[PDB]
Amino acid sequence: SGFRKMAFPSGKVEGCMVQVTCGTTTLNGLWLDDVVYCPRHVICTSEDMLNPNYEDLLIRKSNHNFLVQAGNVQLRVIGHSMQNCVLKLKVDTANPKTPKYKFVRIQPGQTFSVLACYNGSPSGVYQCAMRPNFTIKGSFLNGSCGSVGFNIDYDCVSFCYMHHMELPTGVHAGTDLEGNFYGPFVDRQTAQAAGTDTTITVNVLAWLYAAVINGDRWFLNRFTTTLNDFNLVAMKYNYEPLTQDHVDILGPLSAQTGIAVLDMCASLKELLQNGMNGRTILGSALLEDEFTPFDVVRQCSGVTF
Amino acid sequence: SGFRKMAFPSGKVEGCMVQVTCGTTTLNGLWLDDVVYCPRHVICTSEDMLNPNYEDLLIRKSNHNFLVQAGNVQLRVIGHSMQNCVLKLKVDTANPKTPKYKFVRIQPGQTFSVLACYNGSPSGVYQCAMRPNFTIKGSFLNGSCGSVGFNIDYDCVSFCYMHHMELPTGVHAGTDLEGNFYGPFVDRQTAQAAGTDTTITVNVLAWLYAAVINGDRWFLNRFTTTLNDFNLVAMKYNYEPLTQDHVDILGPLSAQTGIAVLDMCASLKELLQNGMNGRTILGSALLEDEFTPFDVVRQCS
Ligand SMILES: O=C(Cn1ccnc1)NC[C@@]1(C(=O)Nc2cncc3ccccc23)CCOc2ccc(Cl)cc21
Ligand SMILES: O=C(Cn1ccnc1)NC[C@@]1(C(=O)Nc2cncc3ccccc23)CCOc2ccc(Cl)cc21
Repeated sequence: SGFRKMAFPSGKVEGCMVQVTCGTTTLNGLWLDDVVYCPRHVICTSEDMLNPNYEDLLIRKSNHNFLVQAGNVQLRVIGHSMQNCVLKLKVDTANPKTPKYKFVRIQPGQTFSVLACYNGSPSGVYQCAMRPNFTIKGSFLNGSCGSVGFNIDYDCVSFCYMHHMELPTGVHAGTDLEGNFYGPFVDRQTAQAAGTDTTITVNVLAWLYAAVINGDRWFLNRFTTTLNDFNLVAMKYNYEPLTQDHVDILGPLSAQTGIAVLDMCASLKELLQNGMNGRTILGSALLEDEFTPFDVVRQCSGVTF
Repeated sequence: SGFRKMAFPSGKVEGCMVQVTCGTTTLNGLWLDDVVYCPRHVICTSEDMLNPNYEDLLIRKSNHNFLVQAGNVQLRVIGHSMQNCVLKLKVDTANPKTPKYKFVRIQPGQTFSVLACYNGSPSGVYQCAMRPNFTIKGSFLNGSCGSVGFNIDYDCVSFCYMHHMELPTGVHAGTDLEGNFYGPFVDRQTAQAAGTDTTITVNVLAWLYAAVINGDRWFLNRFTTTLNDFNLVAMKYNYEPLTQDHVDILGPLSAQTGIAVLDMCASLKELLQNGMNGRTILGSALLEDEFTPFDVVRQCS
């Protein structure tokens, strides 16, 4: 029993974290095989950040300008190239701790674990979700750039996020490992604002299923709803639309608990229109949307890595 | 900016997780140097869970009855001894991945990371607090026994908890790494109940300071309170008494934010009386008590 916000074990990623220094800026890099990946803004000064020409800044750099440190060992940079907003530093040594890995771009609503690092050293691991407005509500201080987001499938690490910046509201923006930003963000010191966020409906439903698996049934009701009536109500509360794909993905949880997805949707509709009325679900007074249906099945069935 | 429930990176502990089998029971063990630590109840059968005589059961066991598996390698058990409720299996190989470590017994309100494991394999990492009733609100299924709780100080792992059982309310009980249970629990299936739990007041105050550091000030008020008046109000909401030790520990956060501890105590009294009125504090509609003052300083600065 119990339901916690749980991250993947971070060991496979910790063995890849390195420190990247360029001039006065120090941030984190991901060392996989003979390449260190890091945010390209490591080459910027405070003036350069205002309006940077990264191709122009990078051409002026030499390999010896990038100081890469893996633990207490300095790695030798033998090449450098840029792929979108990520800098790739070719090093003379393949990381012996390189796990089986893939670079995957995730969709909003998908969750992943973040290994927050400072000076190439892992300091914490937390689970979060790619918000529908493409930001992540992370916990990051200055020096955390280059910290990565990942998932684990069997013994394979799928790297899905690299931290680049903090927006004025305290939310975070970053790229996939190919340097493509999530959301309409750019890596420049300029006015940028996160769009109005919405609730990840499929994830709230999955978390309501987790609550039922744990014995919390007070919110269940006798009613069902159509997918269109649920979406009409959901749109009014800034909830993401629920698609037939989401209904299908919730199939196993629906079969395990005996509560049809549209039956759970009618519970969610009442929760939105009436509130919790002083009650809680899994120790929360708010509807939690950072557990996907896969996270719920994985936690409630004990899948290992 | 931002405030998350954050666990320590689990890598140093993952390299210590092994699978321990004794008869038909399989659970997790912690392999440090040449010793595998695990709950002693791994030696129990169906007839031995109500009133086990562990000394009697262990004397009947031989080293070859304990099957220890580290990845796809079977370790050879060369000795066995019991220390309180933990079984120590001496093995013929020192764990090459043994980090710098210590065994530390924690106090209620203290937080730690849990690496939940099944069959010696890590499945997830989450953050916990030792509740004032000495239980932990974990997420554990059958087979998670032997999963450990820890903190990291620089490169040193402090092991503070080993999972032993789930109580009828779904909360969890276990021991330190010396086998001493936290709370009045025993490793028997005899009727056991967690005492009425209370809110870790010092941790709620620390989290209110984290909210102020992050720009959330709506709950602040112009009032202060005496320590005794705060405690008289706090007990009525099943909050733990706040001691002078707790006030002292909150000193650095008080200095950083400019809000005296008793001033923050009056904000907490107001929140308990009014509720949140549709507002949240750090994305939460409830007062969070699983961040210590040390966690807040570490995460924020
Ligand atoms: O690492 C540097 C260098 N640097 C040296 C001292 N100050 C900054 N700069 C990255 C920066 C950013 O936002 N990153 C940070 C990440 N996470 C949390 C943060 C908390 C506090 C302050 C910065 C944070 C600074 C602000 O301007 C921008 C704008 C765009 C981009 Cl892509 C990046 C940044
Ligand atoms: O593995 C054995 C079952 N066994 C058979 C044969 N020999 C032993 N026992 C562990 C047990 C316990 O509580 N563990 C579990 C831990 N975490 C989550 C759980 C979720 C579901 C079910 C069990 C859980 C079972 C219940 O009775 C007790 C009583 C005391 C103790 Cl210390 C241990 C246990």
